[PDB]
Amino acid sequence: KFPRVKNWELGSITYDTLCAQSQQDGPCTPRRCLGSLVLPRKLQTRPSPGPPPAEQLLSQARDFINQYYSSIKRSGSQAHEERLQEVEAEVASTGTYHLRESELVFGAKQAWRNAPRCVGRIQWGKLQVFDARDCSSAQEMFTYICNHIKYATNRGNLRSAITVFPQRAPGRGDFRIWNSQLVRYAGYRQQDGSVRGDPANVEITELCIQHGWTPGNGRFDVLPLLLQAPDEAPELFVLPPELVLEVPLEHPTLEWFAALGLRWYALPAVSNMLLEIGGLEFSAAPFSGWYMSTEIGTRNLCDPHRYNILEDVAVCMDLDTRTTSSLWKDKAAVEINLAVLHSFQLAKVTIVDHHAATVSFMKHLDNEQKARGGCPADWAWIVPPISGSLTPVFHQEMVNYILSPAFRYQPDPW
Amino acid sequence: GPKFPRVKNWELGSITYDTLCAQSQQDGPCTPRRCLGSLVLPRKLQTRPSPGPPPAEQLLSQARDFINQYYSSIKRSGSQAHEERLQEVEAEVASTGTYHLRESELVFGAKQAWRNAPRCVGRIQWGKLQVFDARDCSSAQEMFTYICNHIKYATNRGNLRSAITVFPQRAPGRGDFRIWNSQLVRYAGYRQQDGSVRGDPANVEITELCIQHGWTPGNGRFDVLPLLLQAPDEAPELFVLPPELVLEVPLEHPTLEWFAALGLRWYALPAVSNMLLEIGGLEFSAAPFSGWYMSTEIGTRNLCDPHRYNILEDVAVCMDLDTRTTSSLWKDKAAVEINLAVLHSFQLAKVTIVDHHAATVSFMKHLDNEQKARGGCPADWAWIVPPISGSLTPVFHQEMVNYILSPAFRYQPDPW
Ligand code: HEM
Ligand code: HEM
Ligand SMILES: N=C(NCCC[C@H](N)C(=O)O)N[N+](=O)[O-]
Ligand SMILES: N=C(NCCC[C@H](N)C(=O)O)N[N+](=O)[O-]
Ligand SMILES: [Zn+2]
Repeated sequence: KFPRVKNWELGSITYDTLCAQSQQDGPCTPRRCLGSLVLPRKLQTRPSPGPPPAEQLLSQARDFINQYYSSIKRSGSQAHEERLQEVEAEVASTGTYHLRESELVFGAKQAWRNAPRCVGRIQWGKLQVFDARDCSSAQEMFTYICNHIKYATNRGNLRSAITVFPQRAPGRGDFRIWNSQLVRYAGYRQQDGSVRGDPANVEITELCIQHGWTPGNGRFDVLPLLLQAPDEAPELFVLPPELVLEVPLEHPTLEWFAALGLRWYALPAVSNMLLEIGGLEFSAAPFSGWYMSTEIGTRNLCDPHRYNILEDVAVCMDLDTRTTSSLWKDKAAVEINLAVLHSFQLAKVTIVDHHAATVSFMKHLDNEQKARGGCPADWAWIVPPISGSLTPVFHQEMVNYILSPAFRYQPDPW
Repeated sequence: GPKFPRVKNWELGSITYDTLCAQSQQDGPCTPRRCLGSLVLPRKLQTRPSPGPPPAEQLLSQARDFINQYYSSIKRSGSQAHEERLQEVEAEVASTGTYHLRESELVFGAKQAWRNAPRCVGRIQWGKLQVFDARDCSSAQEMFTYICNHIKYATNRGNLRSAITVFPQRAPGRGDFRIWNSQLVRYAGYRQQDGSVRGDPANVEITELCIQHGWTPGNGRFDVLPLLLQAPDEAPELFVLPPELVLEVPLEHPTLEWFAALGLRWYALPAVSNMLLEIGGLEFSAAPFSGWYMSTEIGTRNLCDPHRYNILEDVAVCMDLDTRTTSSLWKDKAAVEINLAVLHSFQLAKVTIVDHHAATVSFMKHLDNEQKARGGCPADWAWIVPPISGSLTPVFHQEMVNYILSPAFRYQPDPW
């Protein structure tokens, strides 16, 4: 029933009762655990050519509406009762319904709060929500996106934000941002399969070129955006350079580091995930906050399938790359992460290190235990890619489950 | 696609399907509603003491499954010998309520148990285990002799060899053979007046139990604990391991000359001794096993965990780092040097050890071998990925499926 949750560093115990509120199934079963899998095999967000089962939708809507009125301490009030009737009325006559801006703001904050893989949830209550449901063209999407970036960047003093475009509708195409993030570096396939730039963005870089983009030939060329309005081909838009803040990477004491010519953008803005609230689905809702240093210094720059700069830094450090036992990889990774933190701090751009971030998450777990009786969390994504057990979250048991409102993965539009 | 879990490796972009999980005969802690994969001790396998003899119907099915596994491994499934063995087991259980394994069945079962352990990253060595049969043991004193022989053979003066010693299985309404200590070699943990602990905080309870049973405690930070061995229906007996048999390694650093002055050290032989080995329904409550250490076990967990020796701050201070702010990455830097020291020192003393890079690379080979041999490999991601430099190793980028296969090693309640 209710799982016992233990923290092995402190010996403390809690019981997660919130998990009983989950209504959506994960990938695990008593026979085998699939918790380490990145994407679902079925829990996707299948096509929307037909109207979602009124019965199903209506139960999800009532539940969300109930959540909303409880949040404003007006449960069972007159407004609550009437809002429910409104929702009932709209679904029965049209097969769908619409949220009020206040409910949308509450829903977006709750989705972030419920995101099991996010370690920055202590900030969940501070989110600027831009209502972009009044959008009817790719060109208008571009304007909203540019305004999101300017606001979020704030000259280095990053502010969390999300822009919500029109919801999905039966039998009609979705509004979609093809890019995986608003700002990404190009990846050009060259010679013998090798790649100049970010290997993770090969497919999108090619699609952009296919749609008329004049490619560059550098390692850090910011990609243009491919925005798509319902049932229309995606359109190409180049982001004004002055809008895209970047940070030149240098090291506090290693004079030669800057000579590597490395850099990274200041704004992390996932733009290909789906936001679900009360049964309604928002296929284009880019969100952003600020980077945790390991995302850049460890994963983006050191992953074998990414920039893979470990060996270069090791050679410049004149380390012994002859054997694993010298821990040259470990030493290089630490300096690279140090350079990232040093550079962002020098450029006066917001960023948080993995120690500070995990400490804040533990506080978040405590806050949620008192407030809701639990907190859905995915251990493999919460524990940092380097120095895992050196952080507090490593020693904390976690229960993972799906709560709604939620952010979910969805098929690539092409 | 295939009606089995699809598993992806994000570094290579390759895919595999796990069909071996279909063989699982025991449920884990997860459900479609929520994942409990991160729990260290979810009340599942937990071999809680089940005194009164087990349901002849349950044991029989488990026994039949194991016998089928054994005959399959030697390619004689369905043979006359196979059907005769099945008859023998069913008859023995019918008259006595339990049954016994043949020598070769025990050897096969013990290796399979290791092969099946989801939390072990050193499984590429599973086929080379030395299995010591101690099922004739009849006293606590004899358990000590068997244990000392295990330590001598396994240690082999620095060139470690994997081994396991199996004592008598649990019997109908009779006391179990039990080793009270968590490992054959462990450092004492002494509770101080101010509330702190000198030594290893993880062993405070066992240390106090040893004292309660007549052990005269020391006062060091690295005192090797004595063994509390228990024979059927008897109070446990205390035995001190001869120092010459317990090989230890003083820690020093390759370039930081002052590290040696810290007086740190660790023992060479990791030997978990409180787990239960289950084979075909039969339960071996005392069956210690050992191989060799992966460097992060010592350098990262044992030495740097907050609830263990917790030496991070001391080393950072020696390196003159800024321990006042997280962004200086003082914890990360100290940890790296501590791990290098462990590797350097074991190499210097010629004691077998494997770094986390070499170990994870070998585990990837094991996964590839097992994909072909059994169609999958149960693995606990959180335990397989190392505690430092996680994504710098290949296993981090490999998805994994976790499930319970038998034979298996399971946790069991403390005897006290
Ligand atoms: C304020 C600073 C924030 C920090 C430091 C932060 C940090 C992180 C980290 C480290 C991850 C995992 C990244 C990876 O391994 O790819 C993550 C994932 C995630 N975060 Fe946060 N986050 C923040 C703000 C936000 C905001 C504003 C939202 C949404 C409104 C959000 C939603 C999520 C979601 C949905 C994921 C999972 C993405 C995926 O599945 O790939 N985060 N976050
Ligand atoms: C040959 C070298 C070996 C290496 C390098 C190795 C390494 C490891 C590591 C790193 C762990 C996790 C440690 C922890 O986080 O507490 C582990 C766990 C485990 N290993 Fe291996 N192992 C080896 C040999 C063995 C042998 C010989 C057996 C048994 C025949 C074995 C059975 C297990 C089991 C059952 C666990 C889980 C224990 C628990 O749940 O606490 N290992 N091993
Ligand atoms: N910090 C955030 N990260 C989302 C994923 C970014 C990705 N790891 C990368 O580009 O490295 N989100 N946020 O703050 O909104
Ligand atoms: N390597 C092994 N590890 C098992 C657990 C040992 C524990 N982490 C510690 O003492 O640090 N076993 N083995 O080799 O048999
Ligand atoms: Zn699970």
